[PDB]
Amino acid sequence: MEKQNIAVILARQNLPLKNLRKMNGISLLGHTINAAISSKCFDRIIVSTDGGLIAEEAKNFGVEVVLRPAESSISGVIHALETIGSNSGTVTLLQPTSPLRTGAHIREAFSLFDEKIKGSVVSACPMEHHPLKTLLQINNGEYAPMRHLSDLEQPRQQLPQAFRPNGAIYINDTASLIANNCFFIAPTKLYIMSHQDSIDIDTELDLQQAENI
Amino acid sequence: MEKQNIAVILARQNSKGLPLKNLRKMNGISLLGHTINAAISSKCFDRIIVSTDGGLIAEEAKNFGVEVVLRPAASSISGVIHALETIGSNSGTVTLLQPTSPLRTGAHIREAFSLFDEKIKGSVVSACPMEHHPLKTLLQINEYAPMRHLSDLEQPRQQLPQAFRPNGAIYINDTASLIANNCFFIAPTKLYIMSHQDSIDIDTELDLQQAENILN
Repeated sequence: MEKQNIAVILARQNLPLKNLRKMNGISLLGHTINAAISSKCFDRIIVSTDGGLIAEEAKNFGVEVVLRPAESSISGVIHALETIGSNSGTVTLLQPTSPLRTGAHIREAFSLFDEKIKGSVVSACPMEHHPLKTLLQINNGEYAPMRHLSDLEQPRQQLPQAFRPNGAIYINDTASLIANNCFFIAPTKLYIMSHQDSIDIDTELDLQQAENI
Repeated sequence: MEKQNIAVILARQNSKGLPLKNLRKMNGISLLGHTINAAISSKCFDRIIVSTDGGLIAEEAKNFGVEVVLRPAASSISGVIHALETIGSNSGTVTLLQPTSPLRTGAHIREAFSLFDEKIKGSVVSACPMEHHPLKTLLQINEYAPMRHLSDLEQPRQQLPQAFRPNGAIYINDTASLIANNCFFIAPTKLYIMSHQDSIDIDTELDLQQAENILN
């Protein structure tokens, strides 16, 4: 079992036919497949779907397809890895819903992965509102500061830089992903992307916004 | 001295960013006016003070029949403290009401007030739900660390506590406490939940049109 760098693009059929909606003539799926290919980072690029329309689009792009029976992201990735029978090397989840995430973004993200430490590399963007400046509802009558009550009045500039995964990229050691059964594996490093490039396609406005960009 | 319920509206005239924002009209009434109206209608205050450094803001304030304190040409706390000292009140309650939250009404204030406890005297702060969950984040610790658990990063919305953030519209506090603590967030801070629309904060032209559109 020689190590292989695998890319997994989960793309379901059922936005109607969201993954096939086109942006400048290329489907959302095709855009992500193109980033994977151009990134030159993968030995194998697999598209896991549940519909021939997606599978057909995947094959047209010269990539492998893993069809899924009847029916969770980690389950899709685990399945895809078992289907191709890979349990060693790296595995990257690239969701079609991040059209602005390019081959270049992938290379930069991958260049941060540490083969020896094996922590996750997750693309993320800056948080408009700082997460320490929030409170959690215990119940209808109690809300606890995220951390210290004093933080709510601290300048964000004076607070730890905070980021949120944007969903475009999740790079992991394959053995560690299979073992922990999750995409975030300590020590996690983040690949920072602009909010513009982190656009998550969900509605029509999104498809309009991303294209314009 | 006798306890007093004070509303302090901090409104500078030369607004950094959107110029003369407080005097900026939103559907006929100035932004300052909307907040003063909320303060008036609330029927919760004994005194309503607009703190400012502009004669035009002061003029608008007086036209709505409220008090004015002129400030010299952690800065919010100092402004409220200055207003309190100016009217000579160090007892009762003090509420900061920013004119940048034109959709926070008198009813919102009234509702916010019913949560304040006179014994424990903790703060009452209006807040709105957070779009991106604060537990699904990481902070640079120079490495990156999860807000709480890495597992949290992979949790669906409704499997995490609901999160909220102060929206800036209301901050209610016991007066002696605010003065002793020199801050707005005090012990047993309770939140008064408001919707996103009602929480809109006016900082840009777009916000302005957005706030108007919402009222229309």
